[PDB]
Amino acid sequence: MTVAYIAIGSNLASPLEQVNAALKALGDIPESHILTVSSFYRTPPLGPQDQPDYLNAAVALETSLAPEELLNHTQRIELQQGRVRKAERWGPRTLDLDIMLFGNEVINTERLTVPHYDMKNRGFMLWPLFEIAPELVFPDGEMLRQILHTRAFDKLNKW
Ligand SMILES: Nc1ncnc2c1ncn2[C@@H]1O[C@H](COP(=O)(O)CP(=O)(O)OP(=O)(O)O)[C@@H](O)[C@H]1O
Ligand SMILES: Nc1nc2nc(SCc3ccc(F)cc3)[nH]c2c(=O)[nH]1
Ligand SMILES: [Ca+2]
Ligand SMILES: [Ca+2]
Ligand SMILES: [Cl-]
Ligand SMILES: [Cl-]
Ligand code: NA
Ligand code: NA
Repeated sequence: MTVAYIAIGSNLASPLEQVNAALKALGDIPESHILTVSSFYRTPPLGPQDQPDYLNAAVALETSLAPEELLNHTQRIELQQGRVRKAERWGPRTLDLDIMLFGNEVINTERLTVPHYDMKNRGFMLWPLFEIAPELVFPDGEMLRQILHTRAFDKLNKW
């Protein structure tokens, strides 16, 4: 068993309803238990800005699944919640489930790259992560508290 940390995002189709449904669905992942859920946060879109604000959260998920098996399940949940791929890079979506961390694992497979490649630059990932895991240390030894103390991230407001 290991603890995975998953980022949640939604900016379409009633984000509060999409995230609450995703949390129920994450509890149905086999060989896995939710440990902790962050507050929900209403965040301005990074990347393309011509889209609605996001509801962002994070979840701690204790699992004995393999990393890619966990990825199968989060992809499934997205697809089952009406996630449709458009050609636009970084367009709006009903649900996004990003594996931020999988224990202390460092993975760069075809389908899966962990830690999430850009999470240490995203307040919408790190603030909810700190709320559920203040003592977190990344695979490379960097402390989550230290990143947030040192680096400028806009203030996050709750939903
Ligand atoms: N840590 C991870 N969590 C989830 N998917 C990941 C992943 N690392 C790689 N992937 C791969 O990422 C592919 C594209 O996912 P998308 O959701 O469209 C990117 P996004 O989440 O919009 O951008 P971002 O990764 O910059 O946040 C997935 O099909 C999956 O194979
Ligand atoms: N607030 C908010 N904005 C979001 N933009 C995306 S697309 C990826 C992306 C692209 C460039 C960048 F610099 C940061 C994130 N996903 C988001 C999310 O979950 N929340
Ligand atoms: Ca994402
Ligand atoms: Ca994603
Ligand atoms: Cl899309
Ligand atoms: Cl979508
Ligand atoms: Na479960
Ligand atoms: Na656009």
